[PDB]
Amino acid sequence: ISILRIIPDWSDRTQERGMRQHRTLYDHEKWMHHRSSYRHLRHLLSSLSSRVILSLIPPVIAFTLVAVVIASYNTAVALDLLPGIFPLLRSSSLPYQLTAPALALLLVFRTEASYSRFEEGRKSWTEVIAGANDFARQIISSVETSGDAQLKKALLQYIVAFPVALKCHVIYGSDIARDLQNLLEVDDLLVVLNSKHRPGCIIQFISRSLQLLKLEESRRIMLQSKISCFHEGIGICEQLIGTPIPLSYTRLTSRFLVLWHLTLPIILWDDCHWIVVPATFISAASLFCIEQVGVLIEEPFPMLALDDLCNSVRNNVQEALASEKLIRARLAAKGR
Amino acid sequence: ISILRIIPDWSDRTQERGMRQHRTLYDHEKWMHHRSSYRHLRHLLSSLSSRVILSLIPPVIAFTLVAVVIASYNTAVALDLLPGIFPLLRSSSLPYQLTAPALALLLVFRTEASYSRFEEGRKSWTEVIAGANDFARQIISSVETSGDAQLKKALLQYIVAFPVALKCHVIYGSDIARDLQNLLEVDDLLVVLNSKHRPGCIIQFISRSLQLLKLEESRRIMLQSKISCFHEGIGICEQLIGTPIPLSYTRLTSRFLVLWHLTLPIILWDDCHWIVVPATFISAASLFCIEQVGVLIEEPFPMLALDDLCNSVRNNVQEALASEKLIRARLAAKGR
Amino acid sequence: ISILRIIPDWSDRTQERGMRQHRTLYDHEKWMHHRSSYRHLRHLLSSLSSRVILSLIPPVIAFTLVAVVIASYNTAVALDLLPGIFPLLRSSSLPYQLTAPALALLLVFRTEASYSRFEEGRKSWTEVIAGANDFARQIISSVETSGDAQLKKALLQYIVAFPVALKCHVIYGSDIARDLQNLLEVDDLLVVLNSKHRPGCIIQFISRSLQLLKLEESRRIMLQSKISCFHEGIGICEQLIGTPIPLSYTRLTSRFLVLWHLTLPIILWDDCHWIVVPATFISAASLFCIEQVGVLIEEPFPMLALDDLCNSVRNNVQEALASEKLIRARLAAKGR
Amino acid sequence: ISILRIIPDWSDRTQERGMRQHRTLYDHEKWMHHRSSYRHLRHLLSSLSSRVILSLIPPVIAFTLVAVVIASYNTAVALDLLPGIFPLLRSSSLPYQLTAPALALLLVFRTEASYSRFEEGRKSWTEVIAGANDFARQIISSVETSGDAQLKKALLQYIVAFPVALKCHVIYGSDIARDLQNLLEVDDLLVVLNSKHRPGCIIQFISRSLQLLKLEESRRIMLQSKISCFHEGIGICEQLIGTPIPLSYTRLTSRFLVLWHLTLPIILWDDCHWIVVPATFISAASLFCIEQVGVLIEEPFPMLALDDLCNSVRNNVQEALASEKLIRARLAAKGR
Amino acid sequence: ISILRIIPDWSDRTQERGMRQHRTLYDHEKWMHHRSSYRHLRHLLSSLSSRVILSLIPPVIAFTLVAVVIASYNTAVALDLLPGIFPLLRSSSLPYQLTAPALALLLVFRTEASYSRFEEGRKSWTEVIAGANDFARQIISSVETSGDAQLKKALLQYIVAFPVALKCHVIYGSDIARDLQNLLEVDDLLVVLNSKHRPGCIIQFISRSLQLLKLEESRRIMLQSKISCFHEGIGICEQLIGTPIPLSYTRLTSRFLVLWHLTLPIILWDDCHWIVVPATFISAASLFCIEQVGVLIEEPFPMLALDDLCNSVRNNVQEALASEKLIRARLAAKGR
Repeated sequence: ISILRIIPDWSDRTQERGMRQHRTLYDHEKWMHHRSSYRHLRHLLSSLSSRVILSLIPPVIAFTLVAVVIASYNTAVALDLLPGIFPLLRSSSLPYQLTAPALALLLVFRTEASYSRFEEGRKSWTEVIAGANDFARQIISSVETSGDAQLKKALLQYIVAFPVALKCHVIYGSDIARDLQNLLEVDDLLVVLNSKHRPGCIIQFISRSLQLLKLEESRRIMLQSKISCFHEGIGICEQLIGTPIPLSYTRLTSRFLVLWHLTLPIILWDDCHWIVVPATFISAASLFCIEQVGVLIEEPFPMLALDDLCNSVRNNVQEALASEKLIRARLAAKGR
Repeated sequence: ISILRIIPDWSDRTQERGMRQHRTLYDHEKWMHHRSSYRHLRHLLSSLSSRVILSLIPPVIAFTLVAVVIASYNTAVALDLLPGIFPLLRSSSLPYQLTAPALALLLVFRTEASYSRFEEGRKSWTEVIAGANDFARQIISSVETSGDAQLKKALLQYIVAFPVALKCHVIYGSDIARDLQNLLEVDDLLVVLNSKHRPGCIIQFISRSLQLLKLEESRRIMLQSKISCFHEGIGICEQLIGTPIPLSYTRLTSRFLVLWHLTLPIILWDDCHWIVVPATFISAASLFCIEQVGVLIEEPFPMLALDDLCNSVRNNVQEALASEKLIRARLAAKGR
Repeated sequence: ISILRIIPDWSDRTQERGMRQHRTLYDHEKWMHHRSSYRHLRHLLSSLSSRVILSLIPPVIAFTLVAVVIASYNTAVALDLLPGIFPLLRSSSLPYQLTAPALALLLVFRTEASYSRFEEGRKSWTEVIAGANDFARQIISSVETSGDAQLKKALLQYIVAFPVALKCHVIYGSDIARDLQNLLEVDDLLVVLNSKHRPGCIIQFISRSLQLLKLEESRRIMLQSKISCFHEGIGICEQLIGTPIPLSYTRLTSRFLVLWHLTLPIILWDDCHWIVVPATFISAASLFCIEQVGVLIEEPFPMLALDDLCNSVRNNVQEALASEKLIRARLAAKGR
Repeated sequence: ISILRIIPDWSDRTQERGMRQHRTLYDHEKWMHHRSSYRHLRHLLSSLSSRVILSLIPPVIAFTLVAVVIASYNTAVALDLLPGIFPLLRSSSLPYQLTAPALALLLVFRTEASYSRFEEGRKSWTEVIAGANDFARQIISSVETSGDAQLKKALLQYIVAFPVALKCHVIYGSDIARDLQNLLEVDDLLVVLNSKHRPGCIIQFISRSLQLLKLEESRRIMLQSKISCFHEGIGICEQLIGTPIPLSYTRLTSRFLVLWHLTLPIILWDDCHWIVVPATFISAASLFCIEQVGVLIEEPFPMLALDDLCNSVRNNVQEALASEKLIRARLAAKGR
Repeated sequence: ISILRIIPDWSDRTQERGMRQHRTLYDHEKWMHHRSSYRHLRHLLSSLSSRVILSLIPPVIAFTLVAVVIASYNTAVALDLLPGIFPLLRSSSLPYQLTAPALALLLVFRTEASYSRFEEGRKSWTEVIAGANDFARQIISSVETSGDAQLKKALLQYIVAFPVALKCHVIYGSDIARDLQNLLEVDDLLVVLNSKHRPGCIIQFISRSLQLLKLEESRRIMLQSKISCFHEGIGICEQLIGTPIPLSYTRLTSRFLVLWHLTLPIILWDDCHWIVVPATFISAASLFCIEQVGVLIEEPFPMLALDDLCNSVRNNVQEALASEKLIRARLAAKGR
């Protein structure tokens, strides 16, 4: 049997297969294609290849089968085939015209709640990447002692490694031992691997490196006040992945949807007979789609493009280390 | 009599029994189950085991009984059994089709107001746990004097004890003497027990420990500027548990709901006769459910999973104290 | 005449009498009663004792009298009593079915605007009370010189007096000379009384006390950076009480309501005859109630429970001063 | 001709005449009058004296004339006066019953967008006035040297002058040479007058005054960190007056309104004949009014009462300078 | 063929041609014209010259052609021209009257999501320009050594160059080598040109200039704490241009729109015959317009007027450098 727990398992397999897809940062050409006139034709032709439509098949099939049974029973009562003790399963649409606004508002507000979490995650990552950039810039400008060349090089290696370590902590199946192969030294990477909380371990490396630096006390206090950003980022990411939206607030939306779609063929039979099947199909493909988008967007980190966000910090620190000698030579030639 | 103050007392007993339920942080597998295709069937089969549906029985029963009396009186006036001086209790639906949007918007906005408080509580806890982590990291990195080993150990014990003490202050029936058994020393725990404001007492311990530390004045000022986070967290939690949403804003929603559900059988009699009973049942189970979710989510701390949030800080400080010697040995071998 | 400026004056007298009502912080038992099943019956039986319903009588009576005149004129044109030159005052409901959403959205958005101001006031007070707590804690921990015992005692007296002084500034009829009797000394209270801006005067006392303290310059700069919170709190409270929501944004809502309720009997006459009186009554009691809640919640400080918020700071500083000797004795016994 | 560019010019003249109206801060009595029962009668009787209703005449007259032409043509086709080749200009209301929600939501959301800008401006001013108060308080408490009496007096004169200078920069026709007559000295005011950016010039005065003050370096750094508030305030005000809401987002609302009101008589003719004129009148007076309120509130500074906000800072600094000797004498008598 | 990929390519060419349009800051006269009575006539006459209407032709033409085919087939089935096996393609409007609210809310919420990004971009730029102003003011006031005249002049040149460099990074086709011709020296501009991340390079110049300045350590730490604003601004701009709104959240809106507009002639045929063509035209020109505005506003930087925002900082630093001697001479004459 196709409906006997086969469609829902295939839907889940495909949905989890689509979660681990490579994302890239938008540049200007992608934005041109996004704003283009062909966008509507594109989105149409891209369905049956998207997570949201492929994960929507079970509900829509279930609610179309119910409408076919309602229709085939009301059609059996008329032009009667069965004993006259069975009534027509029909009703008035007036009760559901006074409640449609409530269901519409509840679905749209739940989707907005989910988008809020998406935005929170994006901002948290924005502040982490900005802070890693600013800390690395300050370390390059501040650390000047010839005797602390070795520790500075290590100190800039642990900053670039922090966004990667945090990205491996919030993404289900990633290998931190492969992403940090070329960043950390062989002996420092084993200390990170033995730790249960890898980003916490890299923070401890950075904090201990800043103590052994022969800086003035004022400058050391200034430098070590930038670590608080990494703590805040770790916190926000852990809470966004640990603490979902209220389950009451979500089961409400689910229960209301199922009840509305079960009795919708009964209120619509009186005016459109046998047209309730496509009406139920369209209602189930629209209202359930709105809920599904919100469910997918809610743990936000699988759809954020963190690899290019980490690569940006890596590239920026490499560029800043390469451009040091030219800038120092240009600023040395001021009045001489 | 089942309706004579029996259902509302059983509903309250069950509702308060469900408030004190153990919550856990979501990991990745829980998120897989949450996003799955079987979610709708699950939420259906989980009803009659949830707070929101079990606390919804009194209103829905009350408003279905009213509809049965309206119906059984209108049915008595037709095919008359009674003197002809009694009129039919019927009306037009047109007045309620111009006001449905207002009730829908008012209910959904009240629920969003409640979710705002839920989010405020979650963020407050996020900042408290992040700050406890950051303070503990800085104390481990900064305190280096051999003569202050004893006070440092105590200083890290009062940081881990702060989130627990704050969690026992915002949760109705918890024993702080059992949660802090293995964290604080026997003599320091009695000073916390005799205090009316336990988190305030632990803050006073931390502040006094930071004065007796033989630190430089700049470093002491840097360290003691991290205590402000704990004050802010205490404040926000106390205000969220002390100051609810305006009672005007809540009694409005309640009064409007009761009035709409009392007269709903009268406006719906003219088109659906005797179908007003199930219509009233569905309207009362949907509109009252939306309000109930909002009432439950509004004091937010019973549904936040604070035990795993405190355990995280405990584990992190233990891991950081265990990994100190390896990190110091690795950073010592830079140029030697 | 009852309607000749008698009902509106009694309504105003009662409304202003209900503004000055004692509020208490919610504890856990109050929250139990709030979430209970009996809440709906309670809110019903509590009407005719609430500000919002007693201040709603004039509009609802005015709009019910209009409907009675419309009805008694349409009933006079039919079964004619009058010359045939007078037409029936009836219309179509179709124009008002395309505009109902706009009025619903405008009323609900105005109420949300008002709740935003309520939340702003609550947060402002949260930050003021948290800052007073944190400043007092730091003064207790930092000030250690035996020669500055007298000034420290005064310095902690002006912190506790600040929330009270600010509460008397934002509450219409309060006596600051009675609330500060037991807090300030007899000579310092006369300097506060002669000032036009009392919270500003207490801030000047705190700032001058921090200069005469024989502290190190770093520690004095740290201590006097906490006064900025009190300035910010004063600012926000003054702006919330001085600058209301745009009068355009409010007169719009009022004008739209009055116009909709004047012509509502004319559009509803064609389907429900003489049932327009109760329909007008219900519409005026619902739509006007939504607006009234928003008007009451808008200057937010009369409904915030500031006395218990100030008493909290008083109690906390007393408890911290009493627990000093035990904490110092416990921390002295670390390695000796 | 009254309609030939006469009504729109008179409307603009009156609208710009009403922009430059004196505003005062609300005290408690004004709040009593605002919350009163007579408010609805007041707002009614105040129309034909308000900006929003007087600037609404052109659109409402234009759309009522269109409805009169539609009606007088449909009435000419019936009881025919003209050749039978002209059809009746009638339609079905069903298309506009599925789109009314969209127009309602778009208008209300645009008005909320405008109120957001109003709130941004109010908060920006709140932070500027609070910061000017806090800077002035700190300068009074900190500057103690007898040799810097002359510069301190000037330093407090430039703080009070800053809110006035910023208010003259964001208000169209104000004279800064008259508002600063009694605040600045005759020679310092000419340097401000010759500058293109007056608030920027006063900031440069304050910054240069803080360098010539014989303060300790820590205290000078603390004092000059308060200037950043004035920069932030200048920025926010300039951006709010320079960068309006997207013109796409505004022309959409305008175009949709004009199209809906042009064809509204055609869809409403089929049920109400000749009643489309008042229906069009009411729709144009309600929907256009909602848009107009939003247009007026959008550059927010003409309706904020900045003169009383500046006068507050002036009064507070005068009061603090007058109360210095009493506070110093009271604090001197602590143990002596 | 006009419809064979000709209209969509011309629409895209025109749309991208309109993206690169010069924007200016609003002054007071522009605000007068914006609030004027003639605004509605203006917006009407300005269509067929706007991006949003010219990019709306393909969808509206496509959905009007569908309605013409539906109409010309239903008209062929009636007054039959074809074999009687073909049914009438008609339906009931009742299913779409219960779903209209959902589509309205989804479109308006997506447009609000886009406006949120517009506001984020505006605020980010506000903070960058304010910070550049404040840093430049502090450098002018602080740097006093005669031997560091040459480096100060350069230091003020790199601050003014930062907003320009950031503007060339977020705007598709701009020449940074032409915008910085008169700002930077010939040798310093080549170091900026060779860099992949130009704003990052200018930040490295500023940081290295602040190290070679013979300042006190406290003052150097104060000055170099202002660079963090430029990092935060770079971050926010890069994330706003790299990370768009969820594609699920956007393809949902597109798919729902296309499905609603394809079947709209079928539900509207039963009451308005052949009037479905203009109804489809109006629905497609309104609902698609709302979506298009949101798509255009979403990457926010092409419609922000950044050239006048950079020119403001340039002018302000020139004015502050010119007014230094007058202010110093005025403040020198205090007691002498």
